[PDB]
Amino acid sequence: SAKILCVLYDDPVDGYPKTYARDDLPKIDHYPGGQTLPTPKAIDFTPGALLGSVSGELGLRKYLEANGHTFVVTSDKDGPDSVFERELVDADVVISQPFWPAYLTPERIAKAKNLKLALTAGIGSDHVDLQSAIDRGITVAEVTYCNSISVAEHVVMMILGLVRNYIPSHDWARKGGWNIADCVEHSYDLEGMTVGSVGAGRIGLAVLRRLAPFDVKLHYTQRHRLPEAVEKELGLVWHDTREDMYPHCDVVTLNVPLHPETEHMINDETLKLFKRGAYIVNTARGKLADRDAIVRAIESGQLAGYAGDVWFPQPAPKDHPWRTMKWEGMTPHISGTSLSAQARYAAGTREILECFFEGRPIRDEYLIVQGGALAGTGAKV
Amino acid sequence: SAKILCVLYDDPVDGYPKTYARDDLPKIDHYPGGQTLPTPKAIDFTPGALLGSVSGELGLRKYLEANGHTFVVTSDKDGPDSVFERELVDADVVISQPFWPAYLTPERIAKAKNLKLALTAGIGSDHVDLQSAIDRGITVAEVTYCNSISVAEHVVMMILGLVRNYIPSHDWARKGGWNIADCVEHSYDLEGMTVGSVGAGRIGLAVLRRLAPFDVKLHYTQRHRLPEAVEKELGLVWHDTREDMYPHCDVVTLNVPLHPETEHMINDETLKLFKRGAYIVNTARGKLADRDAIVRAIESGQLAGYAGDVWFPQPAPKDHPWRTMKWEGMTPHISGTSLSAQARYAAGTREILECFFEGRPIRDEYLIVQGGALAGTGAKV
Ligand SMILES: NC(=O)c1ccc[n+]([C@@H]2O[C@H](COP(=O)([O-])OP(=O)(O)OC[C@H]3O[C@@H](n4cnc5c(N)ncnc54)[C@H](OP(=O)(O)O)[C@@H]3O)[C@@H](O)[C@H]2O)c1
Ligand SMILES: NC(=O)c1ccc[n+]([C@@H]2O[C@H](COP(=O)([O-])OP(=O)(O)OC[C@H]3O[C@@H](n4cnc5c(N)ncnc54)[C@H](OP(=O)(O)O)[C@@H]3O)[C@@H](O)[C@H]2O)c1
Repeated sequence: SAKILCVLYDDPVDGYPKTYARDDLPKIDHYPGGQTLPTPKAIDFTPGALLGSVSGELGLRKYLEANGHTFVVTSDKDGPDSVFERELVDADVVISQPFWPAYLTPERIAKAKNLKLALTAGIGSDHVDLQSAIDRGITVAEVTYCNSISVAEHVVMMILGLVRNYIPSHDWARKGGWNIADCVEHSYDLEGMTVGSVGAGRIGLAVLRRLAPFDVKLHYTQRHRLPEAVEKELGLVWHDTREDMYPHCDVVTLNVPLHPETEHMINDETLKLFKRGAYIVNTARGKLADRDAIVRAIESGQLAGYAGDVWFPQPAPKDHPWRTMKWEGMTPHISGTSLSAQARYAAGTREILECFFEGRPIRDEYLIVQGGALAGTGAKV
Repeated sequence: SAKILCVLYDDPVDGYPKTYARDDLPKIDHYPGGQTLPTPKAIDFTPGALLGSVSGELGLRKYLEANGHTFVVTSDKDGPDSVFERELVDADVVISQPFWPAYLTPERIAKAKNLKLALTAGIGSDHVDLQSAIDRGITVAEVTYCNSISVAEHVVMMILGLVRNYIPSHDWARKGGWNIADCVEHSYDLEGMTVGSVGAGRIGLAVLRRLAPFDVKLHYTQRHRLPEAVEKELGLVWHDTREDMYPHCDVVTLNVPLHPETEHMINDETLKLFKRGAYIVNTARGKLADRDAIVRAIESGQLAGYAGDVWFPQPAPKDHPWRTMKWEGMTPHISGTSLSAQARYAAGTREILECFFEGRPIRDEYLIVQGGALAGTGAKV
């Protein structure tokens, strides 16, 4: 009946794990600010398992097949001949994660005659073309706050890694060297620097709370300013615009969604506004930053470092210039798919599927598109 | 007259820097808790310069030769035929940095007929044999607090780096891969975990303040408990002994000096007390952890990661097992010699020399051994 097409990334090359490094995941009561953790009616997995790969199946097979649904799992997602595009024509639901995203391009949504729900197992639905989903009445949902703390932790890690020159230094240790001067001729403390966040949402504000005790000057921007109390707790400095903020910052971190208003906000023009030796960490989306502008700004010294886990095209080509540029601290798109995060957004995925199929309302936090218009968290993009 | 022997690390392999990545270091007013930054009569360098390598000379040659002292700088420090051992015979002062340490072994202190001051440009004087210094009336001093905050940043960066599996993931990025499942089959959030510090000194407490907003549970141990007032601010949980603390901790960080009571405090015996999949970050000294005990603990799964910048011997042999073990996030000893940190301990170095040669007292907080007994900070070992 209702076909669920599920696009997950490949198992590890040495095989799906028969052992994890630890015996249980920490208990998270609620998210900061009070949003409750996902509330499926049950879960068919043990928290800490690898839920996000083809063998993990997000703990959904037994649930869906119990309610008579077809459940198709694949990692083959790129191309017109891919298993995704072939099973897409009559799928009722599509689930994919931003880390290995099933791109729902305009022509693919055109092919998906039966599609009623496009479900982002994670946060951020920029791989689903909103224009078509709004036009065609498809519902688009995501698991709000599932990995925001995971990404916030990754962000602070990469800031410190860039300022202190971690990645090149570790190369010297693994390669048999010592080379103190080679490591530290590009190594600074973060202490006292000015850090600016584009976006003080769930990730952005979590980053700012975590940076406060490093004795840094915290600046931020977005469309709607935060309440003074919050600004004063952390000592935040507000800016109407991004461009007003960049010249102040030793470090800039990006923490906004990807839609047209924010695409290529970091480019050859805006990059001129940064101090010399500025650092950028982008854990939001790759297309927020003009790819080759970052490279050129690295090669010229405008930037002393770039780091992130987000790229475009998500499965970044082996030749992607960010992989080999100087002063890079990049990782694949992994921040939001830590084993701790997977436990939450796999339950959230199930909560949404239960709500969708039982005729119960999908959390307003979760909603991006519903009933042919933006809805819930999507209306606030 | 009066010879000052100074051991510094080599210049970068591609040459001493002419163009630095940034234009200026942030201005730090005082250290946390109120200790004033170093107070020399002048500095003959620009903060942000590379003062710790042989060409930097810690900004000391012009000062020293102005007052008639001989000034000898070398990086050749290990071996009986080394320039350091052949110049130590009649040196009145010896300066070396922990990151490239001139080991003042008992046999070398015996040959040092004119030695009166052993100045640690940094923190931790374990490269100088304490017993011989006490027996011989030599003064031993270090620039307390000069890079305690720098190390606190390195620790939190390496905790996150280990828990989240940063280094192996970056290898997947630089090598042309994607391999999400390979990265995250060993990646967790830090949120909610329990972190324990051995030592809540200048580094330890700075680490604990920085970990608070990560929503981790914070434990600590040392010989003397901290004021509950402070304990209640960070929500610290106190433990009488280390062995009492280890079973609770998902992460343990070592932040104590190297003495007999702390040497090899992590060994095949105590490691049995750790949770499976525990993380250790050691930015204190290499000999706090039995080298092969760590390796064995990694291979068995007792530890899910080991990271630090401190090893033994330093310089670490190319075959050091910590450089190639699984789940390692090592860097050479660089935390305390970031360009920001060098500016401070090069000034402190000059302050102490001025105090020493002018007959003015060295600050109590700088003193380790003086006049045949432990002194100042060294009295608190
Ligand atoms: N694993 C990963 O790498 C990963 C994981 C999760 C999310 N992400 C990315 O991070 C983004 C943010 O996540 P989050 O949980 O922090 O989201 P959120 O709670 O929706 O916060 C988004 C923030 O963007 C700000 N913003 C500033 N300019 C904006 C603009 N022009 N359009 C829209 N928003 C703008 C918003 O403030 P105002 O709109 O009020 O100005 C808001 O503070 C996601 O949408 C996704 O793209 C990445
Ligand atoms: N990697 C680097 O670049 C770098 C840089 C600076 C320092 N370090 C290392 O880090 C060490 C600590 O630095 P710091 O600035 O935090 O020093 P500190 O201010 O002297 O603090 C040392 C701490 O160790 C605690 N401690 C616990 N057990 C101890 C024992 N058995 N004996 C002595 N002290 C004990 C002390 O508290 P109690 O007295 O109550 O026990 C104290 O809080 C240095 O000595 C050095 O070895 C490394």
